[PDB]
Amino acid sequence: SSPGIWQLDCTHLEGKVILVAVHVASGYIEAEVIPAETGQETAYFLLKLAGRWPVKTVHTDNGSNFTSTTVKAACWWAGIKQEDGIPYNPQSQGVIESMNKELKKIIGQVRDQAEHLKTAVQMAVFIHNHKRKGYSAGERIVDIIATDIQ
Amino acid sequence: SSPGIWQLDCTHLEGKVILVAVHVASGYIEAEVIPAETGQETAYFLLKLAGRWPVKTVHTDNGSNFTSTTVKAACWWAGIKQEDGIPYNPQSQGVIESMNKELKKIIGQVRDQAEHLKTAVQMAVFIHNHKRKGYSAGERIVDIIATDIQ
Ligand SMILES: O=C(O)CC[C@@H]1COc2c(ccc(/C=C3\c4ccccc4C[C@@H]3O)c2C(=O)O)O1
Ligand SMILES: O=C(O)CC[C@@H]1COc2c(ccc(/C=C3\c4ccccc4C[C@@H]3O)c2C(=O)O)O1
Repeated sequence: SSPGIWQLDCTHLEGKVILVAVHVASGYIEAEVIPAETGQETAYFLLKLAGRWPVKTVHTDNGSNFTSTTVKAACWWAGIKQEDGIPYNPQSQGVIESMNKELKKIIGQVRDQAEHLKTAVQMAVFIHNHKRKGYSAGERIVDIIATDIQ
Repeated sequence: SSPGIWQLDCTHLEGKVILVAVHVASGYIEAEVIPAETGQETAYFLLKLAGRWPVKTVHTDNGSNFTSTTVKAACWWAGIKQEDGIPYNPQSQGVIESMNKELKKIIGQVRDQAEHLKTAVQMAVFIHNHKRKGYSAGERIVDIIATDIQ
């Protein structure tokens, strides 16, 4: 349902993979650094996400993760409708690509404050979700989900 | 504030450390498997948590994490009031110990479905946060925070 729809997004930095889930209706994200995007990594990430937020539907980031039996197993396990990420709405791509740009910008802005990329990525998550644009993504996801629960 | 209060909790399984943050007012948790509880691990965990939920106050799980300059640095970074976890209210201990028991029980119930402990721990997180007792911890945290935002 709109409150339960998430989009996977994979971006690259420093020869490494940043896996992002975006809560579509709010722009709230969770993200992780992984060595490579595998079915297993994506599956584990989805499990973590769905344990933390009511994930009804995941638009996978690519066909490999859509196809991956490990990813399907995690979606099955976590009660997630695994969908493709075909941007039937073309604005989806631009929104995602812009977020990736923004996230990389923030990572660069914090990069020196931490030895490791994964720390910088979580700093970026924090900054992204708290950023007032004046509600934050964090406030929006909670509000959206709360309204839905009620 | 009651919606922003979290409690760190560290428990052990299979020669490994499960670090748990409990949202006190709701019972919602996030958790991770780490090799050992270090200041660095705790700091990184807190950063992740605070990027994801509005963490105003963290009651640390022990004095080492309370003392840790790395943990203080993360709390500073993430805007978290780092507090002790002294159970001035004695019911806190029993609540925490019971949750640890429950979490271990769930981990045991899923342990065979996954090769790795960390997967089983995230399964347990999922099960704990979705469990209806009939609202779930997941529903409660969102509601609490939503009410507060309003
Ligand atoms: O073992 C794992 O899971 C990863 C452990 C990570 C390792 O990276 C780090 C870590 C813990 C700390 C740091 C350093 C800082 C840090 C960490 C969190 C919040 C603010 C700050 C400010 C300060 O710079 C780093 C790092 O320097 O990147 O814990
Ligand atoms: O490397 C990292 O950061 C994450 C690594 C994780 C850890 O191991 C795993 C993994 C990915 C998958 C699994 C297996 C399963 C799994 C995982 C999630 C949800 C349901 C299931 C059902 C199925 O059993 C395991 C595992 O067997 O535990 O990737």
